[PDB]
Formats: sequence, structure tokens, C-alpha cells
Amino acid sequence: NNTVGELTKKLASKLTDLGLRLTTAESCTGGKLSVALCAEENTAEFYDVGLVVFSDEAKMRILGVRPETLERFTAVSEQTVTEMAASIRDIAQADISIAISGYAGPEGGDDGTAAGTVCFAWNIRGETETRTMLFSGDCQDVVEKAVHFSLAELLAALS
Amino acid sequence: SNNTVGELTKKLASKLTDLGLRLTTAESCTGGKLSVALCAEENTAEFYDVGLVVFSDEAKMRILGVRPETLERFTAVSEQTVTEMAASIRDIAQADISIAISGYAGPEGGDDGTAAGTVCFAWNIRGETETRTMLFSGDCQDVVEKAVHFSLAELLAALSDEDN
Ligand SMILES: [Cl-]
Ligand code: NA
Ligand code: NA
Repeated sequence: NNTVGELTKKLASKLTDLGLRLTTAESCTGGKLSVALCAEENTAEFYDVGLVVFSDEAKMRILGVRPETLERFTAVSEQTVTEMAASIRDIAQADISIAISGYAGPEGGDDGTAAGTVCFAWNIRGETETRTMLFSGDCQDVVEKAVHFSLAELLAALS
Repeated sequence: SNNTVGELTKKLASKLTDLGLRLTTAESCTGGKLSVALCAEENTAEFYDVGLVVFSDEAKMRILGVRPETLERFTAVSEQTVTEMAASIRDIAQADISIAISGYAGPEGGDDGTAAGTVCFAWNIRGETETRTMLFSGDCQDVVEKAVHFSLAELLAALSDEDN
């Protein structure tokens, strides 16, 4: 019913109308979320910084994810993405951030979390919503659905 | 050598993993397409960790530590700016090798009259940096596609036994 391109167009219009700035941190989707947001005609007026990170080490060093958050909950959790989303919003001095962390596949987590499990955080002016989704399909399917969902949820919150 | 981007990343993956080389990227033009290409490789986690995308001059300055004077003297689209971007992202990611791209994908050019399609590249390979400037024909998507391909082909060339 909405393609990713339709979502980014609607989000762009909403964000620019509200004078708001978005940033993203991706640990799963490989930059596909960044790519969708830069595909917009006027991406420059609402989106500046996108980060892609794979390792726990990078999350700790770049996004200030606490080592004990990772110890208690792993990188794929709503707690980790809450920290990722808060850090990147500060780093970018943005109004809104999205953080995604998941197991796109084919392997799952070491703790046996199913492949296709993806955690999201949306931080809007310091207010954070989180979700954990389980997606079917191969890695590219999971990534496509994760990107779509992260955009669709933000659009909904900005009702 | 008439290679798709998928072929280039597969060859680059093998060149890098052979020596435990770690790669990082900073893109200001290609919108993350370079990161996506590198993350699509089957063994991406063995050689690629951090990718940064930035649009603005201020973000290059604050996040990548590009000097204000560099931006004023040479603009963001310059070999001086991408050299600084490549040095910083390499340190931020603790990587062996970095690629930085900054260009005018189009349709608009630079306020200084630099044509749309002008793209600057830096490759920092364990502390030694090569830079180049290219003018790519086509619309914004064409420029981005060619910039991604060129950034990878040149790195693979720099790491080739055939180089002289
Ligand atoms: Cl200086
Ligand atoms: Na994938
Ligand atoms: Na551009």
C-alpha cells in the first residue's frame, strides 16, 4: 500500500513542514535506510548524518553503548537501540533519530535468537519508542522489511 | 575490467581478508550506496564495519574533523577535503583502509561553478593517501552509480599484483 519511496516522500514533506532534522544508525540494514532517505528530491533539508556499524566494539566506541547494556541484553535488544538512537541524535544534533539493530540472517544470535529478529528505536525530541520485530525471508527480505517498517512507524508517530 | 559492483566487492573481499585488512567509508554524494555495496558481500563482516554518510559542510567539520579553513579555501568538493575525511573516518573506525567520496551528484553544481557530476575521491591505505577527481556524465543516479564503481575499482587496482 505504501512503497519505501512513497513513505520517504511523505516523511520528507512532514519533516520539512515541521522544520525537523533526522539522523539514522543502522546495524542490520547495511545503509539501505540511508539510501532510501537520500533518494528524496530534497533530502538535504531534513537528513544529514547516517551511520552504519556492524561490531559491538564500534557501538561502544562510536555510539557510547554501555558494555553492561550489551552484557545484559546483547546488541540486538531494545536497550541497545535506545542507547544507539540517543547517541546518534546527539552526534548529529538532530531532532529525530532512528536506530536499527538485528540479525538479518541467515545466522541467528549466539544466544539462539531467531534470524530475522530486528530491534528498532525512534527518538523524537528525547522521547523514545522501541519495538522488536521478527521478519520472514532471507537477509535481503529482512532488510527490506526493516527499512520499510522503520519509516512507516516514524510516519505514524508524526500523525 | 568490465566488472559489476558485485564482482568488485567480491574481489575486494578476498584481497582484504587475505591480509586481515579492515575497510571503512565516508560518503558525501553517494548517499550510502557504497556502504550498501560493501554490506551486500557474503563475508562483509570479516572486513567492513563502519560507514558514514554526511551531506553538509558543517557535518564534515564536526563529525569528520574537516578544518574550516580547508572548507573555505577549497570547498567540500576537493581533494583536500576528501583527504581529511579519509584520515578521520579511518581513525574513527580503527580501520586499515578508508575511502572518502565528496562530489556534486547533480542536477546542481557548486556555487563556485564546478560542474554537476564532479566527484573527488580519497583512498587512505594504512596512512598513505591517493586522491583523484572525476567528472561523470548523466543524472544524479548515474553519477552515484559510477562514483561507487570507480571508488571500488581504484581500490582493487591499488591492491593488484599487476600494478606498476
Ligand atoms: Cl587549518
Ligand atoms: Na543483505
Ligand atoms: Na550531490
